[PDB]
Amino acid sequence: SIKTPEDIEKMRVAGRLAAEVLEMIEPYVKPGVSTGELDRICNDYIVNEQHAVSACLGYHGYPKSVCISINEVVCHGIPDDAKLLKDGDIVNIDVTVIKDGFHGDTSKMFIVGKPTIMGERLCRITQESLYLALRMVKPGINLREIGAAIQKFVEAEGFSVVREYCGHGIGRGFHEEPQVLHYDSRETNVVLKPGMTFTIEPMVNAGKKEIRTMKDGWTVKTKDRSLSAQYEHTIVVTDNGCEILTLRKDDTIPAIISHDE
Ligand SMILES: [Mn+2]
Ligand SMILES: [Mn+2]
Ligand code: NA
Repeated sequence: SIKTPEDIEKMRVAGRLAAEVLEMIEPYVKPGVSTGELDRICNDYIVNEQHAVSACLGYHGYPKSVCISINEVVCHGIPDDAKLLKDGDIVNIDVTVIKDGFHGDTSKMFIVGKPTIMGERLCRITQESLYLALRMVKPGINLREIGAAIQKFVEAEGFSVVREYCGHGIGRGFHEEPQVLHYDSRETNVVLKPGMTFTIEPMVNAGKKEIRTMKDGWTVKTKDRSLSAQYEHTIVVTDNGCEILTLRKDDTIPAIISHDE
């Protein structure tokens, strides 16, 4: 799927909105706030201000507008009014918006209250793994290299990479081809071409890689109950690199990454 100059522009709009939801919610992510209220804030904003729609809601029956995962929760945490954030917590807020027919998908970690050493480190190393992978993207390279480089980096830090979930192609469809694994796999055989749009979203655990799913059909936790973090960005392969469509002001990497010169 090679997006056209116009479709790419739409992806920029959808990606920007997704990223802006994360920038907007930051001030609300504090101790004592419930994940349920954070969700309502994000939804009212997406609908009433961005004039877009959450792609998560209803997707395979997902009940909320955004996914919020805390500490040992790996992904797909469901916003709840009874779940309050507290100091030391590391929280992922996963956002997916649909606008003008195109999707914008992204997520980041938030450290609540006073940070713990492992909390700050895990999140930091996880973002560094995403950035390292991003700096690699450019026409010609094979997706298998990006996944191999992520796993290599993360494991040398003494952490592990989650296997059950992966990045994905994205466009008029929420999840399109190809699959973007965050570890080395002999199945990956894709040569990036300019115009391609997909996501990179590594999930990293402080302990072992195994993840156990809960009895609600969604919530995934680490088997050993160790902390797990994830960061996600949607990108578009440019002629000499890539462009991050969901870049935020707090990101410390440039929107456009060039390689030719
Ligand atoms: Mn995604
Ligand atoms: Mn996502
Ligand atoms: Na987590």
